[PDB]
Amino acid sequence: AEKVLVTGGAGYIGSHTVLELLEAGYLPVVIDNFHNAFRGGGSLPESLRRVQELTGRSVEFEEMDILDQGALQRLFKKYSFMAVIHFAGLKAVGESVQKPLDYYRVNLTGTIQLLEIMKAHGVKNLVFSSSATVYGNPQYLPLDEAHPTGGCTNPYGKSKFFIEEMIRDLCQADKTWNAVLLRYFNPTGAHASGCIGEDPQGIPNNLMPYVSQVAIGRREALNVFGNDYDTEDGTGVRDYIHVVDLAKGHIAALRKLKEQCGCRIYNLGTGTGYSVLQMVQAMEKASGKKIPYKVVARREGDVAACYANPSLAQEELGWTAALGLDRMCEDLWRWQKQNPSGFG
Amino acid sequence: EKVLVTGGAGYIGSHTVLELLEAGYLPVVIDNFHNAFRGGGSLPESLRRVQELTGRSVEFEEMDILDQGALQRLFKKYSFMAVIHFAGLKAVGESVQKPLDYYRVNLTGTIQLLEIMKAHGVKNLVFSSSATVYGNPQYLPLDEAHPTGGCTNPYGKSKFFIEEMIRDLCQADKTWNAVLLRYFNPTGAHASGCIGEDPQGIPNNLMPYVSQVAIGRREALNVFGNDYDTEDGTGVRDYIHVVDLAKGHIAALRKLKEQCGCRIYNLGTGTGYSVLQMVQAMEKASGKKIPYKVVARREGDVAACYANPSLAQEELGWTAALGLDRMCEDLWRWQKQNPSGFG
Ligand SMILES: NC(=O)c1ccc[n+]([C@@H]2O[C@H](COP(=O)([O-])OP(=O)(O)OC[C@H]3O[C@@H](n4cnc5c(N)ncnc54)[C@H](O)[C@@H]3O)[C@@H](O)[C@H]2O)c1
Ligand SMILES: NC(=O)c1ccc[n+]([C@@H]2O[C@H](COP(=O)([O-])OP(=O)(O)OC[C@H]3O[C@@H](n4cnc5c(N)ncnc54)[C@H](O)[C@@H]3O)[C@@H](O)[C@H]2O)c1
Ligand SMILES: O=C(CCNC(=O)Nc1cc(C2CCC2)on1)Nc1ccncc1
Ligand SMILES: O=C(CCNC(=O)Nc1cc(C2CCC2)on1)Nc1ccncc1
Repeated sequence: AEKVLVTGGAGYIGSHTVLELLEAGYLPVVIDNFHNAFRGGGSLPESLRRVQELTGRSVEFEEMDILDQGALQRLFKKYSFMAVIHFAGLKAVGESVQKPLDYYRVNLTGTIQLLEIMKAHGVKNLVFSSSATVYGNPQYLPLDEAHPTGGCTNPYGKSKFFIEEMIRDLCQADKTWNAVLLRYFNPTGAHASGCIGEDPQGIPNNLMPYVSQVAIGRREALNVFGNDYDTEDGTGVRDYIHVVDLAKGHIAALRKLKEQCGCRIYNLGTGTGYSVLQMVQAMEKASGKKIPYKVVARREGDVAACYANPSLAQEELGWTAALGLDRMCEDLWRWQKQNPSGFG
Repeated sequence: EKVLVTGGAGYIGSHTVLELLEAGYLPVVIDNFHNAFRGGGSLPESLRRVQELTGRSVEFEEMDILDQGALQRLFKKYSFMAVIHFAGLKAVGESVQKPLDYYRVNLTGTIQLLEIMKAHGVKNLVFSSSATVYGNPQYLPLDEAHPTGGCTNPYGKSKFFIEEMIRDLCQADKTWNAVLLRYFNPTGAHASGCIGEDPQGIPNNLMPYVSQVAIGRREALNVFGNDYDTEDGTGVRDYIHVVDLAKGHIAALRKLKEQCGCRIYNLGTGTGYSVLQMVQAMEKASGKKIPYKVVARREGDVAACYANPSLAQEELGWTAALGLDRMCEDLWRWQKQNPSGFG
């Protein structure tokens, strides 16, 4: 066994991770159902067509849904996987509140079925792409891996917590499993080529893609949800990690599995949070554009500040984020300007 | 319209099917026989006997809640008003050994049920939960304000995760009505003696193990600890007569018609019983001596855990009538009439 399955590998973090896997000398097999990825003019998703050009290496790809048991069984019989990196899922928080059953079905049932097939095929090596929203509202900052988990405020976050708990119980029951749960906040930026990046369908949910679309002329003005928080400038402080650093952390996790590590949990991040206005300022600097905004009411449930402590990963995974705020913004801008409408 | 009872061939479900018929509802049961006994015809033996006890028909389909196609066809074939959901895996000790089976049956089965309910406009649910979702007690008796989610095994986690999914569904869609019923250990049996709990592989409470004793199929009960902070030093736990429990599921079903949204109620007698109290009550009911041996505690067991059922009295109009002596008398009658259960 010598392939790495990457579920959801056509998406934002997955496509960057497939690139890093290829550059690191692994042999990926990617599956995706195109729920949130654009089709290319050939078989590959456009993101992965471009990854093949960027790396000079071929991407093995199957269009399939991880909810389809028969397809998943056939996949694991056809390929000999040594590990799985699991990105396939739904991840829009506001959508999760409106459509909880879809989130529980894709995220929970999808992951359970993946685990069941992995077990059946003796593939017991997993990197799970988790979320630091599993810590709930912060009780101390920065959040480290000892901080309590649970008490999530939306179905997305609850789904990620529930999956973590299931994996932890699986590993307790069977000490031959190795699983690395990676917790992080907001992936930002893009591969330095500007050829791939986050390609939101419709009006972006999140700050940075919205700000980039204001800068390019695609959107009127940003809404800033509250400026009366207990933060330096009154706007909320959040944690942003360059997607390339994040992708490299998934490769470091894959290496940790080879140590027969059992169940391990690591935060990934830079260790420093930024306010909404700090991100807007840095995007004006990178883009050379004004980014108008208006301050509106706080959203119910939003906390003043949340950011992660990446010290454990810096020791045990050998991983450090190299790319700071200006690089995140410069790389997002380059993707945006080179691809004003995204992939399509 | 009919009432679907998932897992209705099993212990609590069969008693609830009987109470549905006694209350004037039309039951349809699904079960995969994972943990129930087949009759000599098309019905589970439990349900064949329920038909005799009531004089009424039970409709039954053998199927797995994990089979989406079977569930879709079920909801097209019958017109349901509501669902009472018992189908699941429930042995706490088994869940530690085989967690993925518990998550798959309990989580994926429930999610698929909720999605098919939604797809057919059936938005009224009674979920049979577990008071283990409270975790180790921080105060007693446990009421519905007590913290939840501190669960100590995969079974309890799965029940808590289901509750959270249902709460989020009800938040997203105010037209859903769902009653989540939390309780501890069902015991006893229908007073006919004709139905009860079949022999279990991995019991959650001491009363059958005990019932295997008084009849002579075990030597002595092991008592796990006699040094707890309890009246008599043995652990105090919460036991509800299965007939009272079943009737609480009917009260929950009626509450849905009030367009109650999401509601959560504990069911129980309101008083816990120690191990020695259970042994003494069983000796009284059976007329047999029940030897025991005190052994070390099991790691992680707490001194006492029992629920406050006051809110159910106020909002469901429900109380448990049957105390410990009646639980033991009714268990003993089932055991005497059916020493190996339905088999
Ligand atoms: N983006 C974030 O802010 C963030 C933060 C923390 C964790 N995560 C996690 O990262 C993962 C990837 O996030 P992303 O930002 O790249 O999102 P994304 O939507 O770009 O990528 C997810 C990919 O999964 C695919 N997919 C969805 N459902 C699938 C299914 N049933 N079968 C097969 N493929 C399916 C999508 O088509 C998409 O290409 C998810 O697990 C998410 O929870 C993301
Ligand atoms: N017995 C307890 O200690 C206890 C305590 C609290 C809550 N509960 C809950 O009560 C319910 C019923 O408990 P019970 O004591 O009557 O147990 P039981 O095992 O007698 O009944 C459950 C029934 O579900 C069926 N079933 C299991 N998996 C199924 C599947 N995939 N598809 C269809 N049917 C399936 C079984 O065959 C069985 O007849 C469960 O939801 C459980 O979590 C039980
Ligand atoms: O602007 C938007 C979406 C992007 N806006 C965003 O993420 N802002 C934020 C984020 C936060 C965090 C909570 C405290 C810190 O605080 N402010 N959408 C929109 C704009 C204009 N018209 C309609 C829709
Ligand atoms: O007796 C048995 C099993 C039944 N015994 C039981 O549940 N007792 C208990 C339960 C509790 C609770 C924890 C504190 C309250 O406290 N004691 N098993 C056995 C006997 C002999 N040989 C092998 C196995």
